[PDB]
Amino acid sequence: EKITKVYELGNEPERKLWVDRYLTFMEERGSPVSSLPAVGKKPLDLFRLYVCVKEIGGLAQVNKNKKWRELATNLNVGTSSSAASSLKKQYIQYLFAFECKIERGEEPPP
Ligand SMILES: [Cl-]
Ligand SMILES: [Cl-]
Ligand SMILES: [Cl-]
Ligand SMILES: [Zn+2]
Ligand SMILES: [Zn+2]
Ligand SMILES: [Zn+2]
Ligand SMILES: [Zn+2]
Repeated sequence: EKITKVYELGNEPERKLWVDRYLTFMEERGSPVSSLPAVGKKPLDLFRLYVCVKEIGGLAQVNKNKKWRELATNLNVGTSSSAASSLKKQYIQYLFAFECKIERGEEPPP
């Protein structure tokens, strides 16, 4: 489905703003997101994924703590190691540049 779908994957107050802030960043770097990402067949909630990876401490920390399977489970995109590997790939492709830019202070945090 369309990326707009990510607005209804949750009820959080800050979802809409984070999403538009995120989509604006992707457009800015030349990689606009038009379709809602997915892990296999299941829809991927990029907002919740971003927030929880941030809770854990970022990509390197999720790797170190081997939390990809737990996150995939929490996001309902599979419980297998295959689902976990795919989720890590999607995080890298859709969110790591954003994590990196924000951490470096170039992009103010959402
Ligand atoms: Cl921006
Ligand atoms: Cl949360
Ligand atoms: Cl929380
Ligand atoms: Zn907006
Ligand atoms: Zn920007
Ligand atoms: Zn969390
Ligand atoms: Zn949380």
